[PDB]
Amino acid sequence: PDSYQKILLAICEQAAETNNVYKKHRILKIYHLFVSLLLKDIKSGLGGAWAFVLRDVIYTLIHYINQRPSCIMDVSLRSFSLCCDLLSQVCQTAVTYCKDALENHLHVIVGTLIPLVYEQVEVQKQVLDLLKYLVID
Repeated sequence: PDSYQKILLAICEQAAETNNVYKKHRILKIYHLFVSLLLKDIKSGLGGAWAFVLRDVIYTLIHYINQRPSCIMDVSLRSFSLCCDLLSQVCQTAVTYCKDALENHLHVIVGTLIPLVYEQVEVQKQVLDLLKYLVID
């Protein structure tokens, strides 16, 4: 069960050690692929480590969203959109397969998502869609 923690820690270290926008975008794409693969095997669970992996992923995405340059480039916009899509997919999978998964993390997610609406239209649309799924739906 600790293998998932080791891989997540390694990806976090590789993301943090570099500062290039292209390398960061590539690492975020690899992280998105790994998270999607992990969610593709949610029927049987990750050996009892689903809660910790879910918390680590959502907190990593929240931290990535919180820190960002004031000027958004094309690669930065693509990375932000990929992070938002990954967060939305994670939230949908967790809600669908675990009713009480978000009972301890909904507040921080909403608190992070509220300031995001004051941004470019496309990411505003994604943030509103995620908020509607989390609350209205």
